[PDB]
Amino acid sequence: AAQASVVANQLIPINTALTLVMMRSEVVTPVGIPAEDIPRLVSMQVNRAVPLGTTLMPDMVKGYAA
Repeated sequence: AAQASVVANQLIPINTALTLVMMRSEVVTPVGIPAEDIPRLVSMQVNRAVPLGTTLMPDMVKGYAA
């Protein structure tokens, strides 16, 4: 039910390091990376362009292991 995931708050370009303005949290389905992990994701890079409103999934972040 209400487990929130990290959702792109703006288009995140390929190979760009994540900053806090890029990530909001929302209850979406399917469930992506948990909102609690946003501190962890800061400065990690995405391996693909992530369009606005996309749920960030573990396989989109280089080096992410939960």
